[PDB]
Amino acid sequence: SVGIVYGDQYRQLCCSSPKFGDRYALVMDLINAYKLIPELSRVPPLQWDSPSRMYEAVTAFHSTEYVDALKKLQMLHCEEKELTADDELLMDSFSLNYDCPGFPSVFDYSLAAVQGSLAAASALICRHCEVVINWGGGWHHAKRSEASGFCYLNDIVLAIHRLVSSTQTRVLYVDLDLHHGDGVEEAFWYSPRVVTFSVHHASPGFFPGTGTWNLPIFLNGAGRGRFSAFNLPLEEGINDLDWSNAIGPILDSLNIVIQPSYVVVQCGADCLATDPHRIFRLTNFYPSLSGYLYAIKKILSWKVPTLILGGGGYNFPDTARLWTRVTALTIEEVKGKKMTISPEIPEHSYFSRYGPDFELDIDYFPLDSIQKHHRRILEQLRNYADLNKLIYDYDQVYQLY
Ligand SMILES: COc1ccc(C(=O)NO)cc1NC(=O)Cc1ccccc1
Ligand SMILES: [K+]
Ligand SMILES: [K+]
Ligand SMILES: [Zn+2]
Repeated sequence: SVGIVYGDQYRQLCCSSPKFGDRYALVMDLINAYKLIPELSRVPPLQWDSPSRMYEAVTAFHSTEYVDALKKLQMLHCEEKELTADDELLMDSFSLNYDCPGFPSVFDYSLAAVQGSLAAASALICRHCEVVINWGGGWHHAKRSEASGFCYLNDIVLAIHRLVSSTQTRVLYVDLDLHHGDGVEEAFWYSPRVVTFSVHHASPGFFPGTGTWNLPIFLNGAGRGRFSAFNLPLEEGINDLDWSNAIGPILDSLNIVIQPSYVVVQCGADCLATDPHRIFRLTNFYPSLSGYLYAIKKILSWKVPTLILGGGGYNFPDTARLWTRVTALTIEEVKGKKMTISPEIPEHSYFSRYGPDFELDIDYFPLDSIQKHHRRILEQLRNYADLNKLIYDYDQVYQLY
């Protein structure tokens, strides 16, 4: 089946942060309004037998002292008085500040995404589902002992760790967010079994700053993980077609060479033309074909067990519009059953948020650099396969580009 993570408590926690507000409710309620929920298997978030088991899972990646600090931050924000100077210094030491502030539910909110994405990986491993979706997950910036970019716990890293250890097992991670997937890339920098690939904007001063030239050179992993971290940085303004042609051949070549056992996809919606970032010009159109739907369709055509996660996306109704179409397309590709979605938003709880026109399309009217990157990336893929003693014909792959 196609699985999707939701639940009453899960919904409440995912809607409890100051930055993402009620976005998750819009997404799941638009999916429901389009009558997709009967087609999907509900995957319940993971819960644990004890505090010690919870810590054992989360500290598979994060440090005990960082988890302690994040939980203390929640407790301090549930009291009336301000932080002490010593507690401020403590939170500063883990970057629990500025763009990663405290709020009354910060630990439960962050933990919930881990619970959902771990539960999703388990549903793939036991073969209950062929694909699982978690629109509450996808927080790719968090590090072992550091919050970053409103990411406090890295649910992606923990989900991937569960997949690679279920065994040889290899995972391909594809990061479609506007931003570089630095936290996931870093966690697996020395690991050849998890190949990471992020496409993103990069430019001087733009967050988080990595995933680009370091004549400077491209770092790409280390140790036995050399050549296992891939990046495609793109200039602002790119449309659906140029973005699709940029990543399409890379995706096909990665699958041919790596032969992954699982694929994990981060589908942050901040590349939409209507995102307040206003950097890329992608759409959710489905006849121009949305770069997002082009990529998901290609990935799903591989017939490899796949985890689809959320991420960025700061125009909440347009993020719901996109993720509803990704959800419908996943059902259609996996089940071979046609999903017909009306071009008009159906009546439901949040109908008023899709004014003034109430349509499913977003409200938008629409290379020598990329050829150079393709040559660079093809040579890196060759070096990866040589180092890891992997089989493949340079011809079938070269001709993809
Ligand atoms: C440090 O800033 C960020 C770090 C990570 C991400 C992200 O999406 N990562 O994948 C995004 C931002 N930036 C913003 O949220 C900017 C913004 C957008 C809408 C309304 C107000 C401000
Ligand atoms: K990305
Ligand atoms: K790696
Ligand atoms: Zn982002």
